[PDB]
Amino acid sequence: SVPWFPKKISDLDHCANRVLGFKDNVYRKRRKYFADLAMNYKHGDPIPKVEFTEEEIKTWGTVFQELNKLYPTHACREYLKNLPLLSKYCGYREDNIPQLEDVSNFLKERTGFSIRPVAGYLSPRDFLSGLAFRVFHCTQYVRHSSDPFYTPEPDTCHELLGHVPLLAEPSFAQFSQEIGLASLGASEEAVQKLATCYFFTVEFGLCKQDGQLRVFGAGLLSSISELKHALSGHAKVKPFDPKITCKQECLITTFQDVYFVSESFEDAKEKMREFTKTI
Ligand SMILES: CCn1c(=O)[nH]c(=O)c2c1nc(Cc1cn3c(n1)CCCC3)n2CC1CCC1
Ligand SMILES: [Fe+3]
Repeated sequence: SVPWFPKKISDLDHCANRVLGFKDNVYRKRRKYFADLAMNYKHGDPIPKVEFTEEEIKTWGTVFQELNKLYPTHACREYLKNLPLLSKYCGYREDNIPQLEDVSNFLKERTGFSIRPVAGYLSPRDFLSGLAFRVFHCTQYVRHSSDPFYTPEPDTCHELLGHVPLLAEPSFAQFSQEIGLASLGASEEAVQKLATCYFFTVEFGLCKQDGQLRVFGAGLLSSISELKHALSGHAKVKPFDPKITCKQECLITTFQDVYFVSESFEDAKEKMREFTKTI
């Protein structure tokens, strides 16, 4: 039988709370403040605005300044076009952490996408289900200040700088939504291939633009070291093709062993369409 899946945008209430400086208990207190905020959030709520600490803003600022040096030569065209929009409209500054609420309202206007806070990792099914309603489950906390440039888990710096500028792009938002739509009620096996295709496009994808390799994966756009690595000569690069890409292991603790190149967002979407027919 078909497993449960959300039928309307507020149905994400019943799956977004199904969550699946590490010896710093002060940081842990701060982290669970953020966790409770997301757990208590219900669809329709304004996303709670947070007063980030001076330490957190400094971390964001250290991440922001270094990444902005790399984006002109590394990030895809669409990313470069929307990032200034977010600076004008959502307060993307070195000295200010944008609020999820403001970014959510900006995205609703540009592509209909919206943000919902999440405490931690959901199942691939639950996480991809939000995309079907143009809802991106986003973390709200800031990484630990001892290491601004590496984080084991994604934080709001990764969401705001990695994911958000592409969610503002209609062609990308369509692609993302169709990943989630295909996932709704699909088999566990089918969810796992869709999540892997998501991983190697939304999170770690490359694209070719005017003969040049550029990055659009959010996990690259928020990682100073892997961003440079991906466009270096050290990187194994293969064409995006869902039937092989879905067989690739998604690495979490290291650099990816391979990065997949899409011809364009429209082309990755068409390839996804053919692939979901067969699954
Ligand atoms: C499709 C896989 N997947 C999943 O199965 N359940 C999730 O909940 C999830 C997720 N993928 C993300 C987004 C994500 C994960 N990573 C990055 N972005 C960039 C750095 C590498 C790891 N999430 C939600 C966030 C996890 C904290 C909430
Ligand atoms: Fe991500």
